[PDB]
Amino acid sequence: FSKFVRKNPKSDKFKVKRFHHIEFWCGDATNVARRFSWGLGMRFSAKSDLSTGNMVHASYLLTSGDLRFLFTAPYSPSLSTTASIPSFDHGSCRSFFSSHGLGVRAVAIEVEDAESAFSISVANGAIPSSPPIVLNEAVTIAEVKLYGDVVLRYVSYKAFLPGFERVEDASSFPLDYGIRRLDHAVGNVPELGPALTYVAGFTGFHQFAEFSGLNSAVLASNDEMVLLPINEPVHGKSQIQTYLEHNEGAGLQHLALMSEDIFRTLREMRKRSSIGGFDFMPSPPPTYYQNLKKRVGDVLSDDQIKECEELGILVDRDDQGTLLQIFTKPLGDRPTIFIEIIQRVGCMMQSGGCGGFGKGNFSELFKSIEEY
Amino acid sequence: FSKFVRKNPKSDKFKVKRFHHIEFWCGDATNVARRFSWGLGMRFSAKSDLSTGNMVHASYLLTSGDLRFLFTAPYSPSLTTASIPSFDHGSCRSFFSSHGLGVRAVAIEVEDAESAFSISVANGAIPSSPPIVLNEAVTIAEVKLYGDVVLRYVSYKAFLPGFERVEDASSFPLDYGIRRLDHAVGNVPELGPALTYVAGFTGFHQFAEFSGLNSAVLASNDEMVLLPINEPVKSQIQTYLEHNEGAGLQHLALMSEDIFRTLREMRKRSSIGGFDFMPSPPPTYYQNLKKRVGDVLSDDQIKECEELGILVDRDDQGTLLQIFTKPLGDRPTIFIEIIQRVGCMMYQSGGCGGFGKGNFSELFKSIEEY
Ligand SMILES: CCN1c2ccc(C(=O)c3cnn(C)c3O)cc2N(CC)S1(=O)=O
Ligand SMILES: CCN1c2ccc(C(=O)c3cnn(C)c3O)cc2N(CC)S1(=O)=O
Ligand SMILES: [Fe+3]
Ligand SMILES: [Fe+3]
Repeated sequence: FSKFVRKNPKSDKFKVKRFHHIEFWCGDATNVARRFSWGLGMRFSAKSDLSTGNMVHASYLLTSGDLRFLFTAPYSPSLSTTASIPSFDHGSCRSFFSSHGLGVRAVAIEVEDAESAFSISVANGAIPSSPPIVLNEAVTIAEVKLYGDVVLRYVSYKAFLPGFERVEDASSFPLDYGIRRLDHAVGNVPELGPALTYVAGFTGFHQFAEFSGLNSAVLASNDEMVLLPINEPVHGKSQIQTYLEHNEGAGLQHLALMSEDIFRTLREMRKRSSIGGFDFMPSPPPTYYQNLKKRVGDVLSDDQIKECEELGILVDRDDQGTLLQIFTKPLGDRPTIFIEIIQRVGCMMQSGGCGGFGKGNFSELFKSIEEY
Repeated sequence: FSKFVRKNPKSDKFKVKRFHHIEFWCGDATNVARRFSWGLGMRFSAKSDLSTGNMVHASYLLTSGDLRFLFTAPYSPSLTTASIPSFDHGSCRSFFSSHGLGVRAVAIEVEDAESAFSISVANGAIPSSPPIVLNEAVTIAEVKLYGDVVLRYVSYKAFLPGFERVEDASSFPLDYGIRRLDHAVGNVPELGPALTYVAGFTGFHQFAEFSGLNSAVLASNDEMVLLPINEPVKSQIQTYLEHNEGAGLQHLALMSEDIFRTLREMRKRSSIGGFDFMPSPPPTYYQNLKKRVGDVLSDDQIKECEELGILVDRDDQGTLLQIFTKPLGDRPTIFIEIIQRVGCMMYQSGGCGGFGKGNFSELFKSIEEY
């Protein structure tokens, strides 16, 4: 008697595969990469610093399944090229970090051909940031402006990056809390309209249909595995407006990290919150989890709803699947970028965006807190 | 029969008590403090950020015993409410862009910071921040030490105003045995003008000395505040100056009540967010220990040094156990020394056992064989 109809034109102007990596720009990459590695359970797998010959910048790669986190900091220009990332600029990293703080600089996706994806993007309105550059006849990398100071990096292959030496573990069994891949990367913009027209104008990404102080929209690729949601603030206190003021303009709001077992990951992450890891936002009242069995009782057992209450995980669902989700506190000094830990249940063939993004938890949390 | 004669003029131009804190300037203080907290075992105990009203800078205080590490990072100027009145946005950005993560202030406890500041400037010291009384309770002033590092004078009348305490709220709060700062060392291009300048406005006397650098130690009257300086003679000091872009603090020696407990805990966390250590001496170094420190350390404590890579040195009066970490940040500049002094129990004489100058030959000797 109820039905939600999804439509997918599959209008991608170029062939995109998966998310490749996320590049944070830092002031000191070593302390941030080691903070994230311990708090998130990501292995130190590659690097491109002075120990490898790179006298321009220091970059460290953390991996966990298919998720790649790159942490890049600039060296002093008096060390002069030996840079392994050709898009890197000292005056651009300093300006980015001095104005936005710790945050995401590049959102990298894998494509069939970064050189073609760059020409089609620029030809369809995108502002170019870094032209296509072929590294060692193996990898091609191009960058276009996404929003604010974030660039959409195109990555393509011929068969991590050239100039990176792989880092091998000294621990008996390396770090791993269950995070396997990036699900979606969300940015905040002043006006949602021009952002959607711009991004979808050069990517061909269609809008993913949805089942507080913001207006949200999700741009998705043909297979809906690369998800780029965007939020604008609703005025008349909004976190999006608080984001833009402390970030000095638009920027990436949060990254959702998919876990093969969100209880395993939250058990590890919450263990380390006060000993170097990441803190989490306040948990819903106990009335929230008592209301779970009546709306997700056919998906989660009685012992699994108990497990969400102990860890602070929110549950949401739509017409196709179910979503387990929780949010960390801001990763750095500024109340800007944070991290979401999710696990999607259902839509097995696993469809992209299964269970939605948790928009129903706005009222579900508001309704549950109203038991006071 | 040998004897080492030490002289102490006690020429302090003002009353100096003890080391108060060390302040790191960062780009993101949150990730630097949390990384140091896990690898060193220091407790998050105070803060001054926007959650407390400070819209100028974010400052976090890690403590372990009497050791105080402050981590400060600047906010966006588009946001005074600053708790550190000497803080400057245009100075912190320039500092971190030229030296990277490093020590900005070496703070010492004094009887009167305003008197210590006036006597310093009148004796050649370059002023950095004038005496400023905070909430009619604390006075802080800053003079140039070397490079962009400043010597900070702190005095009381009975951490700092504007700082709210944060309760650990853990059953095993972080503690690896570190208790206080022993000494803080800086590298300079020319040691001569540095000693003349620093000792010229402090009255600190040279601490008598029982590879690639020339060093001297400036100590206070009680020799509990030790400020050594290094110049280059291939030299790590020269490589430091190139990457640090001038003079600056080289390392901080953290005094531990049990260096074995601390080294276990720190080596446990090297690959999971903590700190890495410099290569350990060959096994011939530790086979030669019993004929060097056999009357101080037991055989099983020498075993404990070999398992942890700890270096042991000795002088006329005391014995010193020490070890060194790798650089704390991107640049091969500032590192950390972990020490434990044995002997000179009087309630312990500062600089007991020296600073490990004898380990340069002892380490080179141990590599000769094997
Ligand atoms: C429970 C209420 N909250 C909620 C719900 C969903 C999403 C979300 O992930 C989302 C919403 N739209 N799109 C596209 C998305 O990815 C974020 C957040 N919060 C912010 C941390 S929250 O805790 O306030
Ligand atoms: C080869 C033994 N090494 C050693 C010995 C003593 C000190 C030291 O703490 C010291 C010496 N003089 N002053 C004033 C200090 O504070 C540092 C270091 N190394 C660190 C690069 S080391 O491994 O080369
Ligand atoms: Fe999300
Ligand atoms: Fe030392």
